Amino acid sequence: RIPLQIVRAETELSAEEKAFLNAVEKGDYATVKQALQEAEIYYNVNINCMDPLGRSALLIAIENENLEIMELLLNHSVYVGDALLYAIRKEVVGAVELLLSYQFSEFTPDITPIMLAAHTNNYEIIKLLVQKRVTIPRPHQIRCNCVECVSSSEVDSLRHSRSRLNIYKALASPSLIALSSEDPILTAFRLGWELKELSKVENEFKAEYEELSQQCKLFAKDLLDQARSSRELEIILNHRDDLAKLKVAIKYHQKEFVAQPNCQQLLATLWYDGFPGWRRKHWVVKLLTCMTIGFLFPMLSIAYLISPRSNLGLFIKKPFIKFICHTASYLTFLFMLLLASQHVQGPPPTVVEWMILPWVLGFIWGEIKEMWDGGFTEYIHDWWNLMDFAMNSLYLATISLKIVAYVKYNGSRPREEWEMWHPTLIAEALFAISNILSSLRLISLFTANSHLGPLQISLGRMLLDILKFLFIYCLVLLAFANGLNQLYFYYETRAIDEPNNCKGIRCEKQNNAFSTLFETLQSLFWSVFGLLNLYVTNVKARHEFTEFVGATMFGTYNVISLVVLLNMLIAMMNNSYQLIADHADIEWKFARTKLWMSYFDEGGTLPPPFNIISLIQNQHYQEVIRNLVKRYVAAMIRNSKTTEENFKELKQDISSFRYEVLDLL
Amino acid sequence: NYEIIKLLVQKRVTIPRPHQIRCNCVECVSSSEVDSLRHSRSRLNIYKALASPSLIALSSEDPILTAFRLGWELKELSKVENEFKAEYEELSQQCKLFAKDL
Amino acid sequence: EVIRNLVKRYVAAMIRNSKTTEENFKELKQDISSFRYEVLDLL
Amino acid sequence: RIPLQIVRAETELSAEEKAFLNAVEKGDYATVKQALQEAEIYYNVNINCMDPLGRSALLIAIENENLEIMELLLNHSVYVGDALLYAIRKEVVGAVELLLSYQFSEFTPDITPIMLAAHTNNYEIIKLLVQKRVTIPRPHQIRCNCVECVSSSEVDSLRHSRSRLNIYKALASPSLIALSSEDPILTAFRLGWELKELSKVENEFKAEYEELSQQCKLFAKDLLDQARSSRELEIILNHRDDLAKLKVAIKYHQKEFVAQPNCQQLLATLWYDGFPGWRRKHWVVKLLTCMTIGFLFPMLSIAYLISPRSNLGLFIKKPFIKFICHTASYLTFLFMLLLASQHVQGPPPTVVEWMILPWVLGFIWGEIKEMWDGGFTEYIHDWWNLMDFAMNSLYLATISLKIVAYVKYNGSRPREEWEMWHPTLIAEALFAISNILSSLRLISLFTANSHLGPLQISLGRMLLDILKFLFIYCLVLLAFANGLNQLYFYYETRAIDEPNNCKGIRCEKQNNAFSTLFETLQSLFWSVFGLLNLYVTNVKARHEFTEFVGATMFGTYNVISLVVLLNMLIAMMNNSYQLIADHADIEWKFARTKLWMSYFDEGGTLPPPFNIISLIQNQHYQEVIRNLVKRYVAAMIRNSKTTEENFKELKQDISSFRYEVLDLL
Amino acid sequence: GRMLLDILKFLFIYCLVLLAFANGLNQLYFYYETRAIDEPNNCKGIRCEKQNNAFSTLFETLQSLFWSVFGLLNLYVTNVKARHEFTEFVGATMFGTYNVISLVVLLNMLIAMMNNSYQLIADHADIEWKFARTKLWMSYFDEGGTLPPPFNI
Ligand SMILES: CCCCCCCCCCCCCCCCCCCC(=O)O[C@H](COC(=O)CCCCCCCCCCCCCC)COP(=O)(O)OCCN
Ligand SMILES: CCCCCCCCCCCCCCCCCCCC(=O)O[C@H](COC(=O)CCCCCCCCCCCCCC)COP(=O)(O)OCCN
Ligand SMILES: CCCC/C=C/CCCCCCCC(=O)OC[C@H](CO)OC(=O)CCCCCCC/C=C\CCCCC
Ligand SMILES: CCCC/C=C/CCCCCCCC(=O)OC[C@H](CO)OC(=O)CCCCCCC/C=C\CCCCC
Ligand SMILES: CCCC/C=C/CCCCCCCC(=O)OC[C@H](CO)OC(=O)CCCCCCC/C=C\CCCCC
Ligand SMILES: CC(C)CCC[C@@H](C)[C@H]1CC[C@H]2[C@@H]3CC=C4C[C@@H](OC(=O)CCC(=O)O)CC[C@]4(C)[C@H]3CC[C@]12C
Ligand SMILES: CC(C)CCC[C@@H](C)[C@H]1CC[C@H]2[C@@H]3CC=C4C[C@@H](OC(=O)CCC(=O)O)CC[C@]4(C)[C@H]3CC[C@]12C
Ligand SMILES: Nc1nc2ccc(OC(F)(F)F)cc2s1
Ligand SMILES: Nc1nc2ccc(OC(F)(F)F)cc2s1
Ligand SMILES: [Ca+2]
Ligand SMILES: [Ca+2]
Ligand SMILES: [Zn+2]
Ligand SMILES: [Zn+2]
Ligand SMILES: [Zn+2]
Repeated sequence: RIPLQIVRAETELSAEEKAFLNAVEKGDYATVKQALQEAEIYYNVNINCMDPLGRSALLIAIENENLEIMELLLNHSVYVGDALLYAIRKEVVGAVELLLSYQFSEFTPDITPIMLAAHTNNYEIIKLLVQKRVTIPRPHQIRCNCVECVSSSEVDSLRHSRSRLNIYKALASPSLIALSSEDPILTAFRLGWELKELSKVENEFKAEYEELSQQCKLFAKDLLDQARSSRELEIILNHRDDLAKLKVAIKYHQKEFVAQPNCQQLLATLWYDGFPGWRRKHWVVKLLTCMTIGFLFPMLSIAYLISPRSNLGLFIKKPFIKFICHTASYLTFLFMLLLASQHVQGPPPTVVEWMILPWVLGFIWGEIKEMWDGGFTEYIHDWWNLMDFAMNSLYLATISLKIVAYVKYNGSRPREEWEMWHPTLIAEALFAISNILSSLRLISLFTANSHLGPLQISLGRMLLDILKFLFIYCLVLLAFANGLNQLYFYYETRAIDEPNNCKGIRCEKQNNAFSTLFETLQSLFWSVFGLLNLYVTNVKARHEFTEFVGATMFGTYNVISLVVLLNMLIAMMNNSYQLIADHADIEWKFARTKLWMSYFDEGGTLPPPFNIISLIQNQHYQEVIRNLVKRYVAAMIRNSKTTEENFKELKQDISSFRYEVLDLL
Repeated sequence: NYEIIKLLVQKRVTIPRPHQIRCNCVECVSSSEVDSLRHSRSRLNIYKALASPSLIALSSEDPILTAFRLGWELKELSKVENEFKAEYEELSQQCKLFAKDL
Repeated sequence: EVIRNLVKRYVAAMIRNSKTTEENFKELKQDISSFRYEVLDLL
Repeated sequence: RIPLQIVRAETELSAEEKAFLNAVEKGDYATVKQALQEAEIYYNVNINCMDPLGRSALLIAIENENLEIMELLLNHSVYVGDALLYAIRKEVVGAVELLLSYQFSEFTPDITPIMLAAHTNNYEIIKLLVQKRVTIPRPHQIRCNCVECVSSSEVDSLRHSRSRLNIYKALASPSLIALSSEDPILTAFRLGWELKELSKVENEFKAEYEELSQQCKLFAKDLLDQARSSRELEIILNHRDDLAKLKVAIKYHQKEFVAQPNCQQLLATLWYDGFPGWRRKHWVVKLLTCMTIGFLFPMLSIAYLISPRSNLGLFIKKPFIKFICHTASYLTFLFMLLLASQHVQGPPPTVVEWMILPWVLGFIWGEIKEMWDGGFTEYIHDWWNLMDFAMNSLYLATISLKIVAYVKYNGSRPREEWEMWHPTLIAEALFAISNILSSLRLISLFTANSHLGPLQISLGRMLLDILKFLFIYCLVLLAFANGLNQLYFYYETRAIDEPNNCKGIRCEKQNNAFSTLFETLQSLFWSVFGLLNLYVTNVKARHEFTEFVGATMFGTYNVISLVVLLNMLIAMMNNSYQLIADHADIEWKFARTKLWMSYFDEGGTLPPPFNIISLIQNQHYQEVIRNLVKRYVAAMIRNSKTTEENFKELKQDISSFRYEVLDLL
Repeated sequence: GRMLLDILKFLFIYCLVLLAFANGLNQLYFYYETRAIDEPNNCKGIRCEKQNNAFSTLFETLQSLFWSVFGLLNLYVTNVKARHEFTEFVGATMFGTYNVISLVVLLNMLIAMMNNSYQLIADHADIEWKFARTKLWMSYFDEGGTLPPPFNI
């Protein structure tokens, strides 16, 4: 048998205290009033006694929404400490107004009435508290190093972290931002950004800061959703602290705000400046119009160069037209690259190369102009710039090596006897790599398309899982390469001994697969695709044990890399894709908005190679914001209106009515 | 709500007729240029009203054919209207389900 | 006539399905309080 | 503008009829009574008038659970047609008892009060109706061909199908089976089986019959769940209309009933007859005990043969011991098969073959004994028997060909010059195929294991999707084989012309890949695994267009079969596996129960090759069933107890109370 | 790590299939075993430039069936010097059935299992990781083992 008792004993209530608490719970006003009046004379009942759950009479009255018994207890001067917090958490308006006019706790000591009200996100109570003079402490910098912060962190890390989280929960309240905020949209943007930064910094409590940031983002999107006319939307998006506020939203990665339907509709009307009815057109009509504009891109560029003020001069400044012209220019560049492959050491550039050169110069000039104008952080935040930098550097190296070979060689020697590191060979290799990168650069244009955009977003996301798997794969590969090279480096053979004077795995009969570490890495790589034959694990000597051990290392590597690792990669990608699919549209619309806005600026109008040849505004914004806040508050109250405590309140009301009727009769 | 809809249709009430999906009259382009948000909202509200299963149950000679053609038109609008695509899709699906339930 | 029968049946079925929120509890509290005030005034 | 009017007009209510219906809705008893009394004298209000929703006064009273107004309307003789159906569907006890003591409809004409009550599955109302003399029509056979069935089907298929579904919904009611059923468990078993058969037959309404069958299965499982002692469970499982009822449940594929925890616990206690504490033992102890019993299987078999009544004679009749002995016997058979491969035309059988022969004879004798004892349908329902039949036939063919080669050949001729269809070669090929099948037969033992059982169930399920994909793959394969053979059959070359006198794709240099249809099918098969080289699409003639077209056919086949079809197969399997995973345990426990019960019988005790050398019972069952039904009814009522109409009823009660108080005051 | 359990579970069924087909192929082909001298380069087995004797012995048969999983076993190893076209066809059919099972059926079933298991684990991945990292951190809280090798000796 297990004896069961009370390990942590407490002070039990008396019979009368239990009867009085039961009367308070049942809502019988008459008996509670009689007990309160008798306690003043006889002092037999402690009006501040708790219950087995820790609640006092005032807490019971608050929990039952019994304003009459609550006020009766307040008129008899019961202990009221922290009762305001329970009233605020219960989200009962009568209790807060009753207590505002005047031990164990469920609330941490740093919780204040206004902070708790902001946590509940209850507009009525928050407004009641902000009607007075209340303040919320300002959190320090995310990476602050002042004496107070480090002292509080060292004295009590848990308390300090809890207090910071409570403050940020209060500040991120949509109702508290609706009131007491000059610019709710900008406040939500910057607060969400700061919460995301805190989530990055705070390894723990990461989920809570992430959800607070998401809540701020949704509040900004919902404020934008309350706009009822295009005039209001234009006023909001163009406000300066054009499309200034839209650019600010893009800076803070407010994807839901940017992808809002009305914002996208306005952006689309700006995108198709020339064509008023592009929305309602057939596929063939759109394709023919695009082909015509693309084929006429050089004419539009020349017209802009000569006279910008004409039917053709300013026709290229339209964003969709500019995008078409730039795309057509790049397509012609790629076509010339393809044509460029249809004994002189350092030959002069051909006609195709002479035509290619201005495009390369234009690419370099455009990149450096973007660096000079936009800045450094903006330039780096665009990943494509990395590929653009690689392409430009490879092209510059190609030109340099071509010049070197032109001014250092004159004779015409057959390529068979050229040096391995001859400048022409290196130049051609670099040019071929640049061609690959240039053709691959077309991926970034998938953003412009409805069917290819979200797919590109998804594949981008899956590249992160692929990179994560790359580390473990490379560790395994290096391990087995070390083992195989250690086993086989004794049997290295000269190229002369080979049947065709060819050494390595790129010969018709593969050999010396594991003789050197570099060759071993290549062999293990090519075995992933099955291009390494099994006889490479064989040696001329009759060392059958060595051959078997090498074959077993090779087989274990195959099993791991193919059966285990590749399938695990499929499972990871399969799962990651499923996660991303829900957000694919929002993510795509954000990326497409960035692409569209990149064509709104005056700079960079000409594609290569042609590029080398306040008070009233605030007032309007304030009135629009006031309307938006009213609409949002009404809508969210309606949504919340449209628990066991409700049934408890219903029972309390019925019992109070019953006791009143019974007493009256 | 069938009761309230019936109460209002007991009187002489009308709902404006939406223009063609690819209409190019002066009124449509004028309203689109003056206020695109208001025009799009009004069109969506009208189609939400018309696609109501209760409003099709009353005030419709052939509820099945009305639901068929209204769902088709809503699907076409969903194709044309790049934004608000989800709302037109769900209105079309609602009309299809109403026909199936009839 | 077949369509009339179908519409009657569909309306009845959908009303039944809908019949089979916080505002409901607010309405219940409102009814109870109105009854309480009427009784208190009468007595 | 769209004019909106009432296309299907109706008869509007008068002002007084609307006021009276509003009074009924609000529950004001006094005004409704006054209106009813005034209608008798002045005839100004139609007491049977509908509302805009079609409800009359009685229907409104029923829907609000207002028994007083309901009884008042009944005392004034209002129209009552189909009101009982609305009362039953509302599941209100007072309304049913009120109406039992005494146009458009929401219920089809075939619905009767008892049928609707069974549909609601409400025990109180069903009991109230069964207290009288009520009957439900008996549905005909699933494949009945009488005159009435075909006449009703041809006259009105919709009405007939609806009536049949309504009848089966009534009969499959757990409450209606709890009452009015001699044996609820057997009734649920056979009714679920019949509903599953109807679901197969009825292509439409398949989902409804499937869910009715599942509901019956769950009712049987829940009745078994109410057992409170091992005596009750034994009485239930052993009842005969041992473990008779468990065998009946297995026959009707009642997987949830068989897999119930207490049933599995009892079966486990029967399974480990010899070892009382096998449940609590270490892995090493269990493994050592299994190895010992398995190594001693011949001793146990001989002991059973000599004296069945001894410590060793009857030790093999225990189910787990018998399973271990049979498994060890099969393992030794496979070990001898492996050993059997460590110039005489038709040689005499070796020592290993002489040892193998009695095992084969034992397998054949055991199969024919199972066929003779169990029956034909039971023999066929076991899929493994198909593989057993194939193994036995291949072994018999092997023995026959060995005999033929022994009695038709005496000389010792080298195998190089033997005929292609020499009896010894065919015998060896058949024996090798039999060895493959025999070793593969061990899959069926995965059921016995906790970790391998559910996995085998899942792979079995995935074999159905693989078979489904097999049809489309074979269609594609046949199509492309026809095309490639048509293109290439002109360039067929003789084997002499080949470099090594080898023709076909199994040569070191593959050739004639598509010369014949049979060879083309094999080539397309082996290209799935990449074993067909690309040069087989080349011909000696300089027909570069023909070669290119053949290479394009081959490439399109590769793209389809590998990129498209194989990935689609992965998606199907991936999805099917996810479906099965939830039911994997129940399915596995059913299969393991079948395996365990197969070792409960006296017949087949000896493994190969040693096999070739009532009123009181019903009363007890009835009392146990009565207790189970009481417990199940109480439990399901509790579960149901633990909608907008509830709030409507609350408002109705409050308003009725308010009107009564106001009238009294 | 979690997916390694599903891989181990699949290992048993794969090994059963592999052993079955190795027994069958070795039984069929062990009559045509040839000496290493008869080979073109005095090399016997599947690790030669021209593969041979793929199924002559059980050990070699197991290795051949293993390497066919990665496609490194050529199809001509199912050919014999004698003109026993029926034997060659039966051996090629055993080899093809093994390929179909192990690659089309078993490998895809393994992908489905891993795919499902990964989805199960993903929810608990963080808690599980933090437990493991806590164990790693606590292993460095003790005085013993402060010096890493070779300074610990
Ligand atoms: C010694 C001999 C060597 C011989 C080598 C010969 C072959 C060379 C060919 C190498 C191939 C490189 C492949 C790069 C292709 C990148 C394609 C990614 C496209 C994609 O779906 O994701 C987008 C990637 O954009 C991006 O982030 C930018 C994409 C490119 C970034 C990386 C640049 C690749 C090239 C780097 C140098 C290579 C030199 C070659 C030697 C989305 O992402 P998002 O930008 O919208 O992100 C959002 C906010 N973060
Ligand atoms: C001309 C030359 C030819 C040369 C050929 C050489 C190679 C021959 C080798 C062929 C390989 C056959 C593979 C069969 C393996 C079946 C394994 C299935 C195991 C599995 O997971 O599913 C179980 C299958 O049981 C079952 O349903 C029974 C499994 C076996 C049924 C099919 C029998 C296979 C053999 C048929 C004849 C083959 C002759 C070979 C020429 C579960 O299912 P469950 O029973 O619990 O179901 C429950 C109620 N339905
Ligand atoms: C990330 C860490 C993962 C750890 C996983 C480890 C698994 C290692 C297994 C290495 C398994 C490596 C097996 C292997 O080298 O043969 C080749 C060697 C040399 O020719 O031959 C032998 O080792 C002799 C035995 C041949 C039978 C191989 C048994 C096959 C077992 C599993 C195959 C699985 C295939 C799946 C379809
Ligand atoms: C079930 C029905 C499914 C229908 C699907 C049809 C797709 C058919 C495509 C056939 C695609 C067949 C392409 C093909 O024979 O080359 C080989 C031929 C002959 O040597 O060469 C050529 O045809 C010349 C063009 C070579 C470029 C091939 C372009 C590749 C296009 C797609 C490859 C996809 C690979 C995926 C990673
Ligand atoms: C775990 C148990 C699973 C049981 C599954 C069994 C399936 C066994 C099928 C064996 C299928 C084995 C087919 C096969 O040996 O050819 C090779 C043989 C010998 O060269 O050639 C022939 O058998 C002659 C017929 C060639 C046509 C093959 C038909 C292809 C059928 C299915 C291919 C599926 C590929 C999927 C993309
Ligand atoms: C696919 C193979 C044959 C290579 C062909 C190279 C190019 C000819 C293709 C590859 C990607 C294509 C681009 C993919 C993305 C788009 C977006 C597309 O924009 C739209 O979808 C219209 C709506 C809009 O953007 O306003 C304009 C065509 C374009 C540039 C495509 C132009 C033709 C491109 C460059
Ligand atoms: C796996 C490779 C190396 C082939 C080896 C062949 C056999 C030696 C293996 C293959 C499958 C194994 C069987 C798989 C299933 C079981 C169930 C197992 O039963 C239990 O799990 C104990 C609990 C119980 O069944 O009561 C008894 C061992 C046995 C027969 C195993 C015995 C050993 C077997 C036959
Ligand atoms: N260095 C480079 N900057 C750019 C910007 C746009 C572009 O067109 C494309 F179609 F590739 F996206 C090509 C390039 S290359
Ligand atoms: N023809 C055959 N009937 C049976 C029944 C059980 C058995 O043991 C195994 F371990 F394979 F399941 C083998 C066989 S073979
Ligand atoms: Ca750039
Ligand atoms: Ca059997
Ligand atoms: Zn600080
Ligand atoms: Zn118009
Ligand atoms: Zn009949």
